[PDB]
Amino acid sequence: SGLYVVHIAAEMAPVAKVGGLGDVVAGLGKALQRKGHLVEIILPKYDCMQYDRVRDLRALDTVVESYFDGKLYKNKIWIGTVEGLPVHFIEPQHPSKFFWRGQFYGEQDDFRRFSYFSRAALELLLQSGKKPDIIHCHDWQTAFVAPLYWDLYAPKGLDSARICFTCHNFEYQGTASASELGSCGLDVNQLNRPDRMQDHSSGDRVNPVKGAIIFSNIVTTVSPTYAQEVRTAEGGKGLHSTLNFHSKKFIGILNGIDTDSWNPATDPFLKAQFNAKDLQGKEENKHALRKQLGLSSAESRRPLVGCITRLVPQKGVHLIRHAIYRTLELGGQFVLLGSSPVPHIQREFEGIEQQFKSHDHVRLLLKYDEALSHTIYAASDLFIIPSIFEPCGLTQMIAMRYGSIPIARKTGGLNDSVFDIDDDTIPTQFQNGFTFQTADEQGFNYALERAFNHYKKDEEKWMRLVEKVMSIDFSWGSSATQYEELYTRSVSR
Ligand SMILES: C[C@H]1O[C@H](O[C@H]2[C@H](O)[C@@H](O)[C@@H](O[C@H]3[C@H](O)[C@@H](O)[C@@H](O)O[C@@H]3CO)O[C@@H]2CO)[C@H](O)[C@@H](O)[C@@H]1N[C@H]1C=C(CO)[C@@H](O)[C@H](O)[C@H]1O
Ligand SMILES: Nc1ncnc2c1ncn2[C@@H]1O[C@H](COP(=O)(O)OP(=O)(O)O)[C@@H](O)[C@H]1O
Ligand SMILES: OC[C@H]1O[C@H](O[C@H]2[C@H](O)[C@@H](O)[C@@H](O)O[C@@H]2CO)[C@H](O)[C@@H](O)[C@@H]1O
Repeated sequence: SGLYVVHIAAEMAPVAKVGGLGDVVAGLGKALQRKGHLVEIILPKYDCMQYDRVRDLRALDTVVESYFDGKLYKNKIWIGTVEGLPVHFIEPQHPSKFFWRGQFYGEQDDFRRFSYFSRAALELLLQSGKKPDIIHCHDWQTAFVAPLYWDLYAPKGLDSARICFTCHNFEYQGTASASELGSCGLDVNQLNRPDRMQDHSSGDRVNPVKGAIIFSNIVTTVSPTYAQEVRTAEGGKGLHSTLNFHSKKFIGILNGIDTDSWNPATDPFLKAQFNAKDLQGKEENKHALRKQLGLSSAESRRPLVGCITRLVPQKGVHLIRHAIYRTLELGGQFVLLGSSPVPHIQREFEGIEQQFKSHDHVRLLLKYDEALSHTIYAASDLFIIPSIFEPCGLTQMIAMRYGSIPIARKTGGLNDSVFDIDDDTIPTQFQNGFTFQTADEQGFNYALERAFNHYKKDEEKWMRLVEKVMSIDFSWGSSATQYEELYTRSVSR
């Protein structure tokens, strides 16, 4: 009655996490495991992995030889249990030291790093005689699995599985010169054709995500609205034509969040616990965070605006910058937790931070910090996501789970999860926050103004909004069932 489902990905929360992809792999993984499926995950063994939620971590005695550049290479296989999921971590013994770089992403040879991993992952499956019903791969890094499976593993004895591919951001396609596709074992001449993996915008380049759209039996992305956006020329980023052709098997499914990990009632990272029925502990976290950061608590009813994000153009960094000053102008406080891989963006925020070193109302925390994010979601009254585009976004869901009311731009997943309380056309049950259309200060200001007005003018009306938003189901229940139905329908076919 239950499927055997393997997920191959570059991330899994909390052990190897950069953003939402890692969150999703774990969250969907666990939801599927509750539904009775044998779920297993295959990751790289990064040197920079987070050890502390890994149980029973051990190196197996079986070495697994894997192909790359015409030679076979040794891989140490590790197993462990990460939040009840079985995980296989691949440690390559290739002289280039692919997962020994101090970093998850951003090396000059990422293409080689993750195409190797993709090959070795399938090799691990073959060599253990595993016969999965579903192999689910994620983003460009493991897009290589789809053509690899069909070209080299279905005709070697591994022909049990259907392939599912999720793209969590179609911006990242993994494009490179065609020469580089041959490293993992794929036939360049066969696959560098317009009906296969040749890029949309060049002749001697290949496109991993395009290959995964073509070769997979199921293709998803992470919200219904984003799925529509990427079918248009302007949002598709070259791939719109391919997605329109293969539309029958392409569907957008709104991510959930892991509501066991993200739960104010049992969150171990918090000072005080709380829930929809008792917000006592929310005010206590607001006070604790102020005290930890050196923000003023002299006034009651000063709204704390939080923002937790990677600082990259996608997230509307000019609007985030503006929001700091506007929040302050409007008589609120602001806490930013974020860092940028882009130095000019890091430098711009570093300047703002110094400006507010020990200010009573503004603190900027320019770093990745898990513990702190928990207390920021808990403490904050308002949470901003003014994204230029957003495939899904999880932070707005986590914020609402912790009672913080979102202010979001109407785009991609935010359009499917955030609904303005002042728009009459929206049914009352969905209304949970504040939105704006245009990506400029004027648009953002009107949403922020209304949110500050609502917070200040009627405390008990506001408290109902918090209660209501905290009672919304953000779990994977609903969306895990949609993935399950795609899996079963493909297996039967
Ligand atoms: C958070 C984000 O993580 C992943 O994105 C990473 C890329 O996959 C990496 O390759 C790397 O991007 C570099 C490019 O490859 C390189 O060519 C150059 O353009 O520089 C880039 C930046 O160094 O780094 C990216 C992260 O910085 C993942 O693929 C992406 O999907 C993730 N974000 C989405 C995930 C979810 C979860 O479903 C959605 O909710 C969010 O809306 C997405 O934003
Ligand atoms: N600076 C940071 N410190 C701690 N957690 C962060 C930071 N930036 C982002 N996160 C976390 O990463 C995840 C972001 O996922 P998502 O909203 O899908 O955006 P993206 O995938 O583009 O980063 C959330 O769990 C969020 O709390
Ligand atoms: O090999 C070329 C071919 O690969 C994929 O074909 C799969 C197909 O998707 C599965 O349903 C099943 O029939 O196995 C096939 C492997 O040969 C792509 O789907 C197809 O478009 C591509 O050209």
